[PDB]
Amino acid sequence: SKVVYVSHDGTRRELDVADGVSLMQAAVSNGIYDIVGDCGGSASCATCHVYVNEAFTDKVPAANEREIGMLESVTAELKPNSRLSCQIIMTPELDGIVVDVPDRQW
Ligand code: FES
Repeated sequence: SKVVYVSHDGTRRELDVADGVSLMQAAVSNGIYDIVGDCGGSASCATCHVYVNEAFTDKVPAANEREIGMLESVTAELKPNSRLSCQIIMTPELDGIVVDVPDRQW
């Protein structure tokens, strides 16, 4: 399934992500270092922060308590559509989803 990562400078990168893989795993596995899973993907850091395109913000599963609490630690601006990419798990239903990588993760 397709996932589009948009850098701060507008650079777009499209990856084919398998079912069950998180957006953080796909990013780090394909050189999108601007996203770094410091904690390893267990919602214990905020370095995998991304902005889910408003066209998918209400499709993807809502953030749980752990994520909501960890989001307050993001270094970039915390927007309404801010999410931790390690919490977004790919499925065919998310094909075409677009996420913007923040200017910084620290
Ligand atoms: S990789 Fe640590 S919260 Fe996502």
